[PDB]
Amino acid sequence: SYTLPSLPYAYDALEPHFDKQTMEIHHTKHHQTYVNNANAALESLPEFANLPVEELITKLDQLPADKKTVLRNNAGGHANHSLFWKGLKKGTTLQGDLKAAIERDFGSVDNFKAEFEKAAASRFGSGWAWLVLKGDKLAVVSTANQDSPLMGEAISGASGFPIMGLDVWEHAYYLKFQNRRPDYIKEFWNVVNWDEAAARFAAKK
Amino acid sequence: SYTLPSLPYAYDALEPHFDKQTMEIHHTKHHQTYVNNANAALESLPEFANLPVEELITKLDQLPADKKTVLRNNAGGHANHSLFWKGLKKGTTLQGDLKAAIERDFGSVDNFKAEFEKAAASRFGSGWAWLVLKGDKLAVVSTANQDSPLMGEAISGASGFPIMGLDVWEHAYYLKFQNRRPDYIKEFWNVVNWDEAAARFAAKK
Ligand SMILES: [Mn+2]
Ligand SMILES: [Mn+2]
Repeated sequence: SYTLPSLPYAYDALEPHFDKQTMEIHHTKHHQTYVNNANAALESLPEFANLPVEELITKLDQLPADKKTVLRNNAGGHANHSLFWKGLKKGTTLQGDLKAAIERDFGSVDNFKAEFEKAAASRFGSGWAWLVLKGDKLAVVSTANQDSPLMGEAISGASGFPIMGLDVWEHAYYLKFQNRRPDYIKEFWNVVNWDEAAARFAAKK
Repeated sequence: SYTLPSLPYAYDALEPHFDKQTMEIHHTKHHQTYVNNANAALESLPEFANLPVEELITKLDQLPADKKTVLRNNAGGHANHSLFWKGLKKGTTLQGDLKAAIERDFGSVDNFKAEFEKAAASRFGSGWAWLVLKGDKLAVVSTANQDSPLMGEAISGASGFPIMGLDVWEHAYYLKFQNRRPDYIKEFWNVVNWDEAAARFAAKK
């Protein structure tokens, strides 16, 4: 069965950038609910119930048609938030191979940040902004709702291995930022965990 | 040229049910942005800028490819929010006819409420729940993002003339209700404008 993962830090660990009230609600209510809904949907499907969630979401086309959507949404949500929590940490520095890759692919760190900010800002409605690796190269893309690039292009409109991502559902920012998503996106730069992104970049799948 | 309509009441006129902080931000920031972005996109389309917004979103398939998404989203947003403001008011009572296409399609007020709450709660990500008039037949439907049943099935997954509707984008309910959308949905019952809904049940068109 899926379970809500413990966070790697306290709910106030990302202050003063992401707010503690949101962190706590986002984890204990939003994320918990994706877990609960996915488990409920997987009760009747013992062949799928047991796989890591990162695997289940690559196999959505194999599910019964009447289970496709509920698991796309909820196993997607469980996958994405699990990555998100581990992908946030204060005090990290972009450096090494990842940094060199960003500069190579976007020309500069500032162009990369610009391109991610725009992708994050223009995702209309609920969704995610991602840094993804595919074919030796970095790119920035966004997905709808809880879709992940790991689900493939047919389903998500995106593809590749996520290196890092930012939740742009309004629940992730409305308490402190209201409508000002670009402010929330700039604050992300203060808390994106570059050590974990590097580790994913080395691993590459 | 679209004009942001003024609200039919003060920001606090829906208290204690819908919060005044949200009424103000929702109108002066979110609605303002939709108007702006539809207006900007319509500047090169004097052919279409003349139509009422509610007629424009019926014609999305007649726009020039690179215009369809921007106007779907933003003309949809302007249309939906304009209806939303007029469709909110305290102190009204469902009665009279607005009960006359129901129980060949619903069977009681409480049944209809239960169907409406289902659609509102089940809408995954951003969108809207609607009471629509489909020829002869009320029905409950929901749409994604700023889609409207007025855009048709092919585009919105929905159809019918909107009688009334609830905004379930998180911005509409987060500051007061956070993740508790069902508590927000319960409150909508206390502010849904049955007089305006009844009047529309007359706009049949
Ligand atoms: Mn989230
Ligand atoms: Mn809204």
